[PDB]
Amino acid sequence: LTLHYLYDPLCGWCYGASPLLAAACEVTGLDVRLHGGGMMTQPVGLRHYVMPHDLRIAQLTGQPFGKDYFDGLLRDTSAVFDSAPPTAAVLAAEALDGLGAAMLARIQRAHYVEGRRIAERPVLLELGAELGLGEGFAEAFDACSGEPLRAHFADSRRLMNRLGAAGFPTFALERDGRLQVLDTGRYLGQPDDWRAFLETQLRLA
Repeated sequence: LTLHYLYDPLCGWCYGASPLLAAACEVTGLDVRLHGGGMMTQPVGLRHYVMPHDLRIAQLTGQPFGKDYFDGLLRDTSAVFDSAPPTAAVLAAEALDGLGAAMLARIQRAHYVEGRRIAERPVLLELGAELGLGEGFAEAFDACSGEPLRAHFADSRRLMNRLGAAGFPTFALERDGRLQVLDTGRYLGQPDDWRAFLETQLRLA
């Protein structure tokens, strides 16, 4: 069994689903694969699209949003919402240390809690160093940011296309060569339910 997670670092609902990714990573015998879709590949001006979503996301999922995000990053004219650099950082952490999911969560925290500029290479390198990747992360990030990122987006977008998925987050469970899109909305805010659902699917197999 493989859980496929179609995400984007700058998708607020994916941040709402961060507890579901974490709980899925705890399911013995479940493989989890990340697929970054390249949603925003917009300078802050951009804010009307996000902030009303965010407090709704918070009230449904309990996920936290920091004052430095609400009154800092979202008020920074020079902030750039670009999905490509943070996705390359996820790819690099997975390539270098198998820490893609941990890097995604750390990146979302840097954005939504700490108000940091996750489109910026020094910010991403600092997150990698916080996770113990300082030896090799800079060069892996630079390698991943070129053609590998482009090939990754293409793969993710055709997968999403083949599933009819309108957007992110999308979770799809693979069993014996079959693919089933899961009802992620039913599980937002219920990570213990989600873990048990995945355990129950393993038992039913």
